[PDB]
Amino acid sequence: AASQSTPWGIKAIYNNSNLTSTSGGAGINIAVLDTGVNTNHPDLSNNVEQCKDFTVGTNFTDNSCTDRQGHGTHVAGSALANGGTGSGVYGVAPEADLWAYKVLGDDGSGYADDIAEAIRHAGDQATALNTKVVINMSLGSSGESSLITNAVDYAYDKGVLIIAAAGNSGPKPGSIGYPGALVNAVAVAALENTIQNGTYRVADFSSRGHKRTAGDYVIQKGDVEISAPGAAVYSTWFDGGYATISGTSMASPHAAGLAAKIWAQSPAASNVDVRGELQTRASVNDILSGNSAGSGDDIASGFGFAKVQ
Ligand SMILES: [Ca+2]
Ligand SMILES: [Ca+2]
Ligand SMILES: [Ca+2]
Ligand SMILES: [Ca+2]
Ligand code: NA
Repeated sequence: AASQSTPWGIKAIYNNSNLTSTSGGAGINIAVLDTGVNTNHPDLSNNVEQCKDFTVGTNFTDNSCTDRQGHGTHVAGSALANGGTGSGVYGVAPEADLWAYKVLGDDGSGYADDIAEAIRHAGDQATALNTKVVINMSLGSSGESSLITNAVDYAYDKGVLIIAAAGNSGPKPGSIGYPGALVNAVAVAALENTIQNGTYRVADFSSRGHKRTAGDYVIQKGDVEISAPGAAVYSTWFDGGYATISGTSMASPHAAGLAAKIWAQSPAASNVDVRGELQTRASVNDILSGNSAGSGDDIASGFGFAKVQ
């Protein structure tokens, strides 16, 4: 079984120190584009809906999404782990549907064309099934791939909400990477379990946005958008057990899970509506600590820390 039911970041985003379980996300699909997912993990299996591998062949191999690294399983767990039979770990939106899309191939990892194909496929599925999709991309690079960018824009136009890691190249200004830095991706900064200046603190490793476009509460290319728990995050692992790691990769699925929880309560809302709700929620929880964090919209934390309550 798990040694934690509700990890610190789950409790933090739920804003409840004694939380024993989570809820919500019904009907919303979280597409975790990553190293795959262990679809037999007891705390994930019941939420598995799609399992597709974009690293073998084109376009993809169906009914296949094996994680041999752990990242994708970890990320999926933060987003939507369901506690198993009651003794396992819980993620933010335990009633969401998991679409495990393997885009980081064994081993080493990820070609831009595989990632782009998966982003487009998620958009095509949103359209074909008339269903709501939140993409999570817990991945990043300093360089902008036009294949990935164009795929993001394509999916966003089709109504898909795209959440991504800000990157782990902080704390210096302008360290945000891609796809996080795209105007149609929600870049998520990583918080650590430290309260400073009254708020959770942005981790030093978390990539910062650019000074010239910050402070306006309007997202341009290069802006960090919201913050979520990303340091020392316990979650599911590819072996059917658990692991504790740190990264903006860990923050992203907290936000993707929250987005799904929000969306499930307004299922006819657009991606733009749900994104706006995340922005609003973040803005009332202004993050005030971490390098370059301060009052208002800043390059460390964007608008703030969107929560359940
Ligand atoms: Ca579904
Ligand atoms: Ca390929
Ligand atoms: Ca801005
Ligand atoms: Ca702030
Ligand atoms: Na962005």
